This record gives sequence, structure tokens and C-alpha cells, in this order.
Amino acid sequence: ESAEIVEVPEDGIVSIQDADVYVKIDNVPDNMSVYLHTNLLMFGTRKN
Amino acid sequence: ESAEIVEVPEDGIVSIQDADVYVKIDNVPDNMSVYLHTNLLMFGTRKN
Repeated sequence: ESAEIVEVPEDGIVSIQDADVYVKIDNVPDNMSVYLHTNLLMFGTRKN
Repeated sequence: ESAEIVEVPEDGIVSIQDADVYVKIDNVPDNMSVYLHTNLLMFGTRKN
């Protein structure tokens, strides 16, 4: 339930707080979309 | 313009990301309210 999976915009740039990821996939079927997992592994000792 | 001044709730507890401030003022006039300055001095090297 804690996964945060967002949809990739048309310009291909997803922002994750200061970090920018450039994603371009060719030959994507017309009934499908591209998603990015934005917190696959995370670790921290304080909440903020 | 960068000041973030919020109004104190009825229970007197304001949360500032994990930190809690307890504010109780006596004899407040009925046409006035209590506000708290939540970022008087701040310093950081990265945006997040």
C-alpha cells in the first residue's frame, strides 16, 4: 500500500523533489501507458 | 512574503512537521486572535 506509482507525462520528465528522471520508451501499444515506481527502496531515521 | 504565519487552534497545539508547540495566552480580547510565526529563521543547503 505504501507504493507511490505515478504516470509519466508527455514531455517524459518526472520530478521527485529536486531529482528529475527522463523516461522515453519506443513502440508502446496504444492501449497501454508507462508508469514509474518513485520509492522502490527508502530509508530514514527522522520523519522530515 | 516568505513568512508562514498560521492561526493557533482551540486545543493550543500547532504541529510543525514532527515538532509540537503548546501556546496558551490568558486575557485575550474578544476581537483578536493569536498567531504563531513558524519560520522566523531557517537555513539549509538542499531543497528537500
